[PDB]
Amino acid sequence: TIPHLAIDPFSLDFFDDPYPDQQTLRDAGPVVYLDKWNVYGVARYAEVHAVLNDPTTFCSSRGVGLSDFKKEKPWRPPSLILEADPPAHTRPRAVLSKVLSPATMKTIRDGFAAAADAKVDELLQRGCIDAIADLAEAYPLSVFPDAMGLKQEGREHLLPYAGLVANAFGPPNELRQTAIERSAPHQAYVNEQCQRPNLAPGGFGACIHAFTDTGEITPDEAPLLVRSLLSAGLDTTVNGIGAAVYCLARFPGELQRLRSDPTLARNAFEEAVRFESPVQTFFRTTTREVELGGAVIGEGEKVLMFLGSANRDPRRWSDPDLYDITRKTSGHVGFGSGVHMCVGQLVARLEGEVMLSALARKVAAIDIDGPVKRRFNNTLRGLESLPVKLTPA
Ligand code: HEM
Ligand SMILES: CC(C)(C)c1ccc(C(=O)O)cc1
Ligand SMILES: [Cl-]
Repeated sequence: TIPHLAIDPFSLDFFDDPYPDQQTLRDAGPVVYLDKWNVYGVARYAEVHAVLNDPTTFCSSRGVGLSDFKKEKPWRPPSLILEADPPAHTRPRAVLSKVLSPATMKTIRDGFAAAADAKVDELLQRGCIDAIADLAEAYPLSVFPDAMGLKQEGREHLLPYAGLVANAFGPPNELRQTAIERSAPHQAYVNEQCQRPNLAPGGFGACIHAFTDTGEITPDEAPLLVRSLLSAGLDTTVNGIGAAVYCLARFPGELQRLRSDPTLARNAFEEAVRFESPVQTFFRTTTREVELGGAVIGEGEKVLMFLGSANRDPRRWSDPDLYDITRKTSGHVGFGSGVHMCVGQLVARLEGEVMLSALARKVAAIDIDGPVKRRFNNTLRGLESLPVKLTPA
C-alpha cells in the first residue's frame, strides 16, 4: 500500500539538488517508505504538519535523528529540550523561552542593529566579498557569542561543533562518521563554556543558570540548556542569512522591492527561511501504532519529515518555487510547529531582520561574481561560499 523508494535523502546528489526528488517523494503518496534507511517519510505539508503537532504519538525523546535512543546510545547526552517529550520537556522549554524573551530582544536589538549596519558598511568598503564568511558567518559571530556571554578564546569551535551536531542527526554515512571522528575538541570547548563561571553576567548563559531556583530547572540542568543554545544558536542563523542574500542575489526584483520598503526586511527573511529551509529534515519515533495518510505505522518506527519539501508543497503554497518577500509566510515549518517550534526564533528573526534592513538601506545591487559552493550536511541546507559584489546605494 505504501510506496517504497530508493531515494537517499542524505546522499551528496540529493543535497546538491533536492527539489526533483522531493516532488517525487510528495507525489508518490502521503506516506512513503525509504528502503535505504528503513524509515517512513512524509514530504507533503499536511502530513509533516500533523506529525509535528502530535508529539505523544511522534515523540522526540527517542531521538530526532535516524538513531533510536531505545536501541543505540546517543553520541552525546540527550538535549533536555530538543530530545525530550512533555511533561519533562515543558519546564526547560519555559526557561529558554523566558531567557530568549521579548523583553530580552528589546535589550539587545539596538546593538544587533548597529552591528549589522557596521558590517554592511565594512563590506561596502571592500566591494567584492564572500557573503558566507564575510557576512552570513561574520555578523552572527559578532553578536551572538557576546549575547551568550561567551569568552573570546575558543570561539573557533562554535561553528564546527554546530555542524557536528547537525551531521549526527543523519544516518551513519561518511558525513556523520567523519564529524564524530573530529568531535572531541569541539565537545570539550562547548561543554566547558556551559559551566556557570564561564558565562559573563547579563548574557543568555548566565540567565539560564540564574533560572535554576524557580522550581523549573535544577542547577545540574543549566549546563545542558546552555549547550542547547550553543548547539542551535549560530549555525541555522548563518545558513538563514546566507539564504536571504542568496535569494536577493538571484531575484533582483525582490531586492529592488526590499530597498523601496525596508519594513519588508522581516518577512524577506521569513520567506528565505521558507524558500531554502536551513533545517531540511527531522525525525520522529512512533510511540504507538498509528494511521497516517492511509498508512498503518507500527510502534518504534522512525518517521522522517521533509521540512524543506513541506515549505515547497504546491498543495499548500501558491508558486512555492518563487521567492516573494510579500508572501503570507505564516504556517511554514522552517522553524518547526507545535511544542518544539524553535524557541530561539526571536533571536534568528532579529538578526535576519536587522541584517536585511541594513542591506535594504545601504546596498543598491548584489551580483554573484564567483563560483558558488554548496555546504553539504546531513540535516542543514546552506552554502559554503557566495562570492558577491555589493554596489553601494
Ligand atoms: C534561521 C534560524 C533557525 C532555524 C531555521 C531553526 C530551526 C528550528 C527547527 C525546525 C526546530 C524544531 C526542531 C524539532 O521540531 O524537533 C528548532 C528548535 C529549536 N531551536 Fe531553532 N532554528 C533557528 C534558530 C535558532 C536560534 C537562533 C536558537 C537559539 C538562540 C535556536 C534554538 C532552538 C532550540 C533550543 C530548539 C529546540 C526547541 C524544542 O525542542 O522545544 N534556534 N529550530
Ligand atoms: C536548530 C536545531 C533544530 C538543529 C537544534 C535545536 C536544538 C538543539 C539542542 O541542542 O537542544 C540542537 C539543534
Ligand atoms: Cl557534546
